[PDB]
Amino acid sequence: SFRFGQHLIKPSVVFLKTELSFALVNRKPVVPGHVLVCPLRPVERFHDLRPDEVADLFQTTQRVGTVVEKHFHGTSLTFSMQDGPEAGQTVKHVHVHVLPRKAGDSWRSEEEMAAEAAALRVYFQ
Amino acid sequence: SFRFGQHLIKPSVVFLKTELSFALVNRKPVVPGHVLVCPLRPVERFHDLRPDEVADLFQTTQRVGTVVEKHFHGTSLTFSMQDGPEAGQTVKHVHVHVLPRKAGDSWRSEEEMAAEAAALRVYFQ
Ligand SMILES: Nc1ncnc2c1ncn2[C@@H]1O[C@H](COP(=O)(O)CP(=O)(O)O[P@@](=O)(S)OC[C@H]2O[C@@H](n3cnc4c(N)ncnc43)[C@H](O)[C@@H]2O)[C@@H](O)[C@H]1O
Ligand SMILES: Nc1ncnc2c1ncn2[C@@H]1O[C@H](COP(=O)(O)CP(=O)(O)O[P@@](=O)(S)OC[C@H]2O[C@@H](n3cnc4c(N)ncnc43)[C@H](O)[C@@H]2O)[C@@H](O)[C@H]1O
Repeated sequence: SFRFGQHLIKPSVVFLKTELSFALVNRKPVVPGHVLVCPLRPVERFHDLRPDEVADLFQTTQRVGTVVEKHFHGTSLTFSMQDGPEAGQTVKHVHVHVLPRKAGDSWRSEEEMAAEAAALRVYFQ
Repeated sequence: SFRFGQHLIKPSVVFLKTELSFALVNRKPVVPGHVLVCPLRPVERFHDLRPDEVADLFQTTQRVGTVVEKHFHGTSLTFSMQDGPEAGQTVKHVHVHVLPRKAGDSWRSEEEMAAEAAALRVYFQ
């Protein structure tokens, strides 16, 4: 299961899932700890998600942010939603990019992704 | 009134204000329509705002996003929270940056800011 634009994302890669949201790992992480949080519903633009699915995606992000900046040794994070194609979007889903940051600071197998997912899954126990 | 890091922001510059959030204009907008949304409470890092003040700031942002991409003729927006100094933060407040975008796409007076604020204030009537 798990939708993400035109393609599905395997549970094996999903490390969090809420009532209205779900979080997963990037196949090509800009930096380590790069993880996304997208609404469960596959709406293409922000203003499309209800006001409920707007709290969940961001309350979740909140966690996913603190559970990833931790496990990757960041000292802060950078969040950024690319809404609309003039914004740079390429997957047609609303979704937040959470990246853990380090002072003056990538492709990988499904299996390696399955581990990153598995590792993180633990901080949400 | 209106706190924003070490300094206060004038109402004249605030174009929206909710129960837990407030929105205002930039003195040095990266691009036109650059406007911020910061929690009413002056907490310095994301994970510090309650789960309530996390829904408001982002439900609000939602609007402020659609009321600004509209009035500045954008075809989409770019949202991005700089959380933590390793992220680039410089004002020690949680706060979202909403910028309206246009295809392949600044200092100003309090008064000019007071107008931008005034103009926008109208879409929230
Ligand atoms: N099936 C699938 N499985 C797994 N992944 C998939 C998938 N399908 C698609 N995907 C995957 O899902 C993703 C689709 O997302 P997307 O297409 O919307 C890309 P974006 O939204 O434009 O990116 P950012 O703005 S966040 O990127 C810029 C970030 O770098 C940071 N940054 C860079 N330089 C900085 C600086 N100097 N200072 C501060 N921050 C800086 C910014 O703060 C910002 O957060 C793809 O990765 C795809 O492979
Ligand atoms: N008293 C006061 N009154 C008024 N204003 C005040 C004030 N005090 C402080 N302030 C004001 O309040 C602000 C304090 O905020 P801040 O210090 O946290 C700066 P930041 O968070 O690092 O910025 P962004 O990441 S959003 O910036 C990068 C943005 O550009 C976009 N971008 C750039 N290149 C891009 C590309 N190639 N593709 C997509 N997006 C791109 C990104 O998507 C992103 O949203 C200051 O402006 C200050 O003067």
